Amino acid sequence: APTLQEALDRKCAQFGKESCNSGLASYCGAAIYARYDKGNSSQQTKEWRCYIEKELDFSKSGDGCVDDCGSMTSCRGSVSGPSTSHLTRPSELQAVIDSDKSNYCTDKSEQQPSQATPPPEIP
Repeated sequence: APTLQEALDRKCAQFGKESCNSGLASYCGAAIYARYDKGNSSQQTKEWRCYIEKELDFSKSGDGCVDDCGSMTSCRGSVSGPSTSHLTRPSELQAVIDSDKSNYCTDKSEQQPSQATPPPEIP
């Protein structure tokens, strides 16, 4: 993974497609992503879970990702309705965040790099 959030997607590939390996048709050949968002209806409140693209909504801005450092950054892909094809491993996602932060972490170059990078403060 090039960035910390993708190491999450990678963590996600290890749980998600693990379920796929167990027979879960959903993750089977699916694109699974790490999204700190809501799960199933009864499984609300955002926690790091593994959501296959099936379950995310890219019409939702994913203010539940993590940037290169473990801070929740904004990137399109978030649970619109109750997510079914998902794995709540918030301990494990935030773990590779914590861990792979050694593989990617900036001193907060302002999360969500949409180019330009204008200083959000006037001295």
